Amino acid sequence: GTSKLKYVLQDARFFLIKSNNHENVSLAKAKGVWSTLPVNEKKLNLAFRSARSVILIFSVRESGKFQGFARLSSESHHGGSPIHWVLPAGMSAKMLGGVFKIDWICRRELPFTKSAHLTNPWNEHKPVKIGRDGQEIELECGTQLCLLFPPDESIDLYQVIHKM
Ligand SMILES: CNc1nc(Cl)nc2c1ncn2Cc1ccccc1NS(C)(=O)=O
Repeated sequence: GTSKLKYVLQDARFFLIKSNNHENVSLAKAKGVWSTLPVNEKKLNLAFRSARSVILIFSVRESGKFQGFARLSSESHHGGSPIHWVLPAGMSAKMLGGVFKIDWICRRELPFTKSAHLTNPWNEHKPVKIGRDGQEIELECGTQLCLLFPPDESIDLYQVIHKM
């Protein structure tokens, strides 16, 4: 059902994550990690201490879709395994250094056409699909967005709930 998901989302914070390519989102789904640019890395570290759950909602640039959502399980960390991200032009590995661990809540896609009725107060009430990497999504809009995704019956939210 949707009851455990609603519990995880209670009083959560939500952030839009934008990726230039599918390869990096596939790697994030396989390994449970994400890296972002230093400005957003600072914002996410602050949010992680401030909320029971910090939810990252992923969208690959030019895909017209969200590719799923995940909960931060840690602040960013350095020096571990260099993740083999595909880097866009003008992007170095030292800029994507700093690895967050994430627990996927939904690995299913949602087309932007399905979220056209949701606007984000923190981005001038533009449709929630609009935003830069790291754009915060207000609680009510983020909750409704996450509830639009198809259920991912391959995920048991029991272990996620314990980490709260
Ligand atoms: C593994 N982490 C990432 N991997 C990829 Cl391939 N792209 C990312 C990632 N993190 C943020 N981006 C988007 C981006 C790339 C370059 C310059 C600015 C921006 N941010 S923007 C204009 O809002 O889209």
